[PDB]
This record gives sequence, C-alpha cells and structure tokens, in this order.
Amino acid sequence: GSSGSSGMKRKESAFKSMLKQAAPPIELDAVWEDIRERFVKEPAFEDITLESERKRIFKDFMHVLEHECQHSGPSSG
Repeated sequence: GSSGSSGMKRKESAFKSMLKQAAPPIELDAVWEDIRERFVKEPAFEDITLESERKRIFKDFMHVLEHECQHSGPSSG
C-alpha cells in the first residue's frame, strides 16, 4: 500500500466483496436479513455500525448481480 484512503469506503468495499465470496451466492430472491445472519458473525459486517449502510449496500449488490448475469453491456469493463 503506497497511497490510499481507508475507513467508511474500505468498510463498504469489503462488505460487497464478502457477499460475493459468500456461499451459496446471493440468489435473486434472497433477503438481506436472510443473508445478514450469515455474515453477521463476520468482521466485515460487524464493522458496519449503521444497519442502513448494510441494507443499502446489499440492495446495490443485488442490482449488479442481475445486470452482471444477463448480457447488458458487452462493452463496459
């Protein structure tokens, strides 16, 4: 690590990555509270003090999952 801020941004980023590395993989009809308890014991999740922060992040992850699964942007990264 040469130069890179850390804190809230790092926490949110780590949370998303944690969900992706989850098993099984966050389904399409999955519930935040239904998957939270799965990571509730993890440090990445415990890091998020604000419950809303975890809820909002989860929703965003779901949106990307659906868009990532089905072909939408064959050009984008």
